[PDB]
Amino acid sequence: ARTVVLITGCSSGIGLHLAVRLASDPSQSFKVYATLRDLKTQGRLWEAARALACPPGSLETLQLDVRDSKSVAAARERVTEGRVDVLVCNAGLGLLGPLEALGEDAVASVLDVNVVGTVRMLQAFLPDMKRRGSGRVLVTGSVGGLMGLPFNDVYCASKFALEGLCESLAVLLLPFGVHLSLIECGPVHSPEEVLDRTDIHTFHRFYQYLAHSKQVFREAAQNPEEVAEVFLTALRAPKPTLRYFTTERFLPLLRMRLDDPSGSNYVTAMHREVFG
Amino acid sequence: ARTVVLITGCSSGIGLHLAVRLASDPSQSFKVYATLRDLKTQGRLWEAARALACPPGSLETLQLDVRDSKSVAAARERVTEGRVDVLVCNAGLGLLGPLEALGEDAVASVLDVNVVGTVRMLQAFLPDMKRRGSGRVLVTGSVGGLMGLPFNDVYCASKFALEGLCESLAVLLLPFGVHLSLIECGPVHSPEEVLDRTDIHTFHRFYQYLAHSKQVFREAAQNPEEVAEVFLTALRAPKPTLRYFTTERFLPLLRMRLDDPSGSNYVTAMHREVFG
Ligand SMILES: C[C@]12CC[C@H]3[C@@H](CC=C4C[C@@H](O)CC[C@@]43C)[C@@H]1CC[C@@H]2O
Ligand SMILES: C[C@]12CC[C@H]3[C@@H](CC=C4C[C@@H](O)CC[C@@]43C)[C@@H]1CC[C@@H]2O
Repeated sequence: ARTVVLITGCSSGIGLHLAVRLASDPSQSFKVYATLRDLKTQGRLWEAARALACPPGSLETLQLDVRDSKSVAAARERVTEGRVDVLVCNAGLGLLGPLEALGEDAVASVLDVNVVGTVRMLQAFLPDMKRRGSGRVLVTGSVGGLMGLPFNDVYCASKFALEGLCESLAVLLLPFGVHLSLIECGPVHSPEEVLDRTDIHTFHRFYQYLAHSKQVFREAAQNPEEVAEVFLTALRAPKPTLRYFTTERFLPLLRMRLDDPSGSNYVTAMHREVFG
Repeated sequence: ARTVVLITGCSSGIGLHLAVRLASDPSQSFKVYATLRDLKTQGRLWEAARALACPPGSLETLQLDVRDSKSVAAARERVTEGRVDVLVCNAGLGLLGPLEALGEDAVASVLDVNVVGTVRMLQAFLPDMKRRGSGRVLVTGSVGGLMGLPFNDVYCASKFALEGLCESLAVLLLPFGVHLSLIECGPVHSPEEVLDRTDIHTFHRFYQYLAHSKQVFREAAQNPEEVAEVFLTALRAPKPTLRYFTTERFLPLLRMRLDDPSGSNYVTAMHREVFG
């Protein structure tokens, strides 16, 4: 009767703010399964549920570790209503660093959670929406998935993954009535050891990089309430595009990339942009 | 004295054709470590070495499984010359199929080999080139890494990975004197069970898809000798761009993607292109 939305990565951030945005929706039109990797981190989801008075039962938490498709099954399974109208693949790890300084493990995890996690979700939830010929899938994307960001190699590698993965799928899903969208956000409100794992020139660059992106964060970070609302623009659109941008800020920079397919104007721009 | 080139995925295909292209180079200017996942599949590399008369010692095979960074170390280690001038990350798995029909394992492997493999390589080989301020890294890319291809979701997911990964890196490597390039190729010279793992409409689409791409392959596949030669255009360029295209064929289609950042013109085009 109500629209059933299942969302991953709800402990904090986009997923949190979105989950309680949907649950407290005044029309009371949404049933929200907020998922989290561990139930113990559900403190902020509930505090924030209370504060926006979500009615009882507009909001349920499940454990869902996307690294593990037996968790994925056990949570599809807890879906009382036996369907999911709206699936929001939000779970995401970042990773910041000189590439030599990253552990092989962390690199593996970021791709497992971000890319393979999302693959597991879809495999679990797609087939049901496909039969039924209705379903909305929304995927938190990033500007890092649209253009390469120094020191965010693997992060970007995993964000691009999702562009390609979603692009491919969408060309197949066109006339199924099943709708997929990426929601592209820009930013959103120990040194010694990195020094161990690399040279001094890189490290100095890393420092330069962080001081730069401190600035952009302060001057350009959005409210997740502003971000969150872009997913309901998408989930209510009668004919949704494959892609939504939370901001136009990075559109001039993306275009430069898009008009120089050799990649190297964009390489120049982004270099001066971050190392002055 | 000679230029030392190390190349992964040499059993067949691009890596093979390239390895013996470099080794038989008439000027005799290259020393080629051809790597393969298993030494037992080295038959075609050698047959083809003989046929292009590579001199003795212009060509050496090592075992290099990129899923495993102890193999990676043990093969850096077999580099007699103690340096690598030119590193070519060529290893690649494809995966074709309805996404529900792929095993979670295969999905994991494709990303491990294609994306994480390449991450391992760089971590092993980058730092040395960075100190030295010289080094050429070349990465076999694909058109699947530039635009989403139905039924190649994970393939694409892994090819986009590499765009982002290489893009990020290149913005950092600009003034190190270390050069990274992607080499973008287009194509290059059991039903029952897929039917088990999915619906009938998808399967019919898969059939439509394969019949289409049969055609494009026949009408558009390049010689790997034509492809192979594009890597030496890159490895000899005094100032290399981040990206080389083996063909212009798919450039009109990429532009449409690039001028419609909502993704959805491209979604329309590629749909009519493959399902008529
Ligand atoms: C790289 C920049 C700083 C870091 C920024 C980036 C824009 C987008 C993101 C993604 C977000 O996850 C955190 C900030 C981060 C990583 C910026 C674009 C221009 C600026 O130089
Ligand atoms: C999707 C298409 C058929 C399959 C083609 C693709 C172009 C590039 C590739 C990558 C290559 O690995 C195999 C063929 C494959 C996968 C084509 C672009 C137009 C055509 O419809």
